[PDB]
Amino acid sequence: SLSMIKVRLQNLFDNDEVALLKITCYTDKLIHLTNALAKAVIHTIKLNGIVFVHVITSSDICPNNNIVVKSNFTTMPVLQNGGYIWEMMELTHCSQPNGLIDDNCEIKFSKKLSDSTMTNYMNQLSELLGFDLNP
Ligand SMILES: [Cl-]
Ligand SMILES: [Cl-]
Repeated sequence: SLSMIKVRLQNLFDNDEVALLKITCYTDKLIHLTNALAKAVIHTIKLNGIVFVHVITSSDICPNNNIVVKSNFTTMPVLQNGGYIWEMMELTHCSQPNGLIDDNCEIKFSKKLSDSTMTNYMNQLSELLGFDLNP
């Protein structure tokens, strides 16, 4: 009853920096996870061993954080402490969802903010980076 997804990512401020996000969830929740990620901005925070992955989605259903059974975040190179925003380059559904995964990050789902200050921030950032964060 478990499914596994891996998402390949590249840093919008430095395309040489890449990351892999692996998530396991119950198969009946998989559709909510993929729909959420399809309409999502990916923002991460790192302070030493503590890593937070923010999935900020414009999907109709923003899933509950409890749909994640395990999550792993690995980067190349190893990143300095700080905050990051990522482009999703690839999404893969994996055979053998029960395989080993080192649980080393916390996933936080939230809804995109309709507030005009945040909208203006996301639109100007989109123009700076040449990538539409608010399509
Ligand atoms: Cl949707
Ligand atoms: Cl602003």
